[PDB]
Amino acid sequence: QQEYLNNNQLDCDNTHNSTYGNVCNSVTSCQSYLTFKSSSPEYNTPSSISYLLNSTPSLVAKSNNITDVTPIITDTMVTVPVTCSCSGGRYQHNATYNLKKTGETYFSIANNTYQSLTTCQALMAQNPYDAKNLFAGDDLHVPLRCACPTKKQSDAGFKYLLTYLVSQGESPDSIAEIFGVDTQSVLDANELDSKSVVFYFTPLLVPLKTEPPARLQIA
Ligand SMILES: CC(=O)N[C@@H]1[C@@H](O)[C@H](O[C@@H]2O[C@H](CO)[C@@H](O[C@@H]3O[C@H](CO)[C@@H](O[C@@H]4O[C@H](CO)[C@@H](O[C@@H]5O[C@H](CO)[C@@H](O[C@@H]6O[C@H](CO)[C@@H](O[C@@H]7O[C@H](CO)[C@@H](O[C@@H]8O[C@H](CO)[C@@H](O)[C@H](O)[C@H]8NC(C)=O)[C@H](O)[C@H]7NC(C)=O)[C@H](O)[C@H]6NC(C)=O)[C@H](O)[C@H]5NC(C)=O)[C@H](O)[C@H]4NC(C)=O)[C@H](O)[C@H]3NC(C)=O)[C@H](O)[C@H]2NC(C)=O)[C@@H](CO)O[C@H]1O
Ligand SMILES: *[C@@H]1O[C@H](CO)[C@@H](O[C@@H]2O[C@H](CO)[C@@H](O[C@@H]3O[C@H](CO)[C@@H](O)[C@H](O)[C@@H]3O)[C@H](O)[C@H]2NC(C)=O)[C@H](O)[C@H]1NC(C)=O
Ligand SMILES: *[C@@H]1O[C@H](CO[C@@H]2O[C@@H](C)[C@@H](O)[C@@H](O)[C@@H]2O)[C@@H](O[C@@H]2O[C@H](CO)[C@@H](O)[C@H](O)[C@H]2NC(C)=O)[C@H](O)[C@H]1NC(C)=O
Ligand SMILES: *[C@@H]1O[C@H](CO)[C@@H](O[C@@H]2O[C@H](CO)[C@@H](O)[C@H](O)[C@H]2NC(C)=O)[C@H](O)[C@H]1NC(C)=O
Ligand SMILES: *[C@@H]1O[C@H](CO)[C@@H](O[C@@H]2O[C@H](CO)[C@@H](O)[C@H](O)[C@H]2NC(C)=O)[C@H](O)[C@H]1NC(C)=O
Repeated sequence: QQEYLNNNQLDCDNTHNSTYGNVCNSVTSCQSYLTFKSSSPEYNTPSSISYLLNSTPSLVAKSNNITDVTPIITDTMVTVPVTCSCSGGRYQHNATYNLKKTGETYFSIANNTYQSLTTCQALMAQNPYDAKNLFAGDDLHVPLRCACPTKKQSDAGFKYLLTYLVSQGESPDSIAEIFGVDTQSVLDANELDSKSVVFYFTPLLVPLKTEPPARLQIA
């Protein structure tokens, strides 16, 4: 189980424990998965998606049953296999990002470009620049949110945890349907309960008993 972000990442003055990333409460490394909505014209191929998220064009390719140069239709959610490793007491997958234009912010990079796969808190915590002091050409360490299954999750038969990008209209029940798991199991992984509220544009952990489906459909 990991703590749920609970929209604490939309206010870059918030300092909650969860905004700095998932907590290293299990094995030191593991295979994990991210999700990412294809965006044209900059991030709609395996090369550019894996360049942004620091994966590999063929892992993206095999994970979605496409070729490593297949253009992905805009707004399609694709799975991105990434190595998750403990770092300073946090689970993360290290990636790098050059600011393309002066005017981008830690929040715009976190919520817009990376689609809430990281937080401005984690970006600020792991980069030297002050928030109001960013210029085109600055090179940022990007800690992407991932986690490794706990011994309790591994005992229940979960091999991977997946970071899911929640869209408007979904529920822990409809998301768990995509991956064929108990709606409960999704609530455990994010330390939620039956009455808990799940916001869109906020990443959610999904425990997987097998590899994710090649094509995620209705979200
Ligand atoms: C039948 C049934 O029951 N079904 C169930 C379903 O209903 C259920 O589905 C759920 O239903 C829920 C109920 O409807 C629903 O909940 C709602 O969810 C909404 C979406 O999350 C949510 O709306 C939220 O609300 C929040 C809270 O208020 C809002 O948050 C605010 O957002 C603002 C922007 O939008 C934020 O602001 C920005 O802040 C950042 C950082 O602080 C700031 O960035 C800085 O900017 C400055 C200025 O520019 C930068 O400075 C510049 O820097 C550059 C670069 O160097 C310099 O060059 C430059 O000079 C310099 N300028 C200057 C002047 O100096 C600086 O760098 C930046 N800093 C950094 C670090 O980057 C921005 O500027 C700010 N922007 C602005 C415009 O001000 C603000 O912080 C933030 N507030 C807080 C407190 O966080 C959200 O916006 C809002 N979002 C939207 C989209 O509306 C609702 O509130 C929820 N409602 C309720 C009731 O809870 C669920 O979503 C829904 N889920 C789903 C999946 O649908 C399901 C699930 O349970 O279950 C079914 O069963
Ligand atoms: C978090 O990032 C999301 C996107 O990842 C931001 O949501 C996007 O917000 C804009 C406007 O705020 C939405 O529309 C845009 O503006 C106009 C009006 O619709 C339109 O002409 C443009 O094409 C553009 O889409 C946009 O649809 C919306 N994206 C999604 C997926 O809903 C969001 O503002 C960011 N911030 C927060 C605090 O959530
Ligand atoms: C941030 O949280 C971690 C662990 O996450 C939480 O831990 C529990 C307190 C509970 O809220 C769980 O649901 C969360 O997952 C904190 O580390 C733990 O600290 C406690 C208390 O000292 C200790 O018993 C645990 O063994 C620690 N676990 C781990 C994995 O380190 C951590 O201290 C918090 N950090 C900050 C800065 O708030
Ligand atoms: C992607 O999707 C499925 C496996 O998930 C494969 O579907 C086959 O598609 C070919 C045409 O490309 C058909 O001739 C086969 O009959 C299909 N088989 C089934 C069982 O549906 C497909 O091969 C995969 N890979 C691609 C398109 O490269
Ligand atoms: C992932 O990146 C972080 C930084 O974003 C690395 O953490 C640094 O680790 C070195 C030694 O390994 C320390 O001297 C630095 O102070 C650390 N910085 C921060 C901000 O934590 C981490 O090592 C990287 N992990 C991997 C696996 O590459």
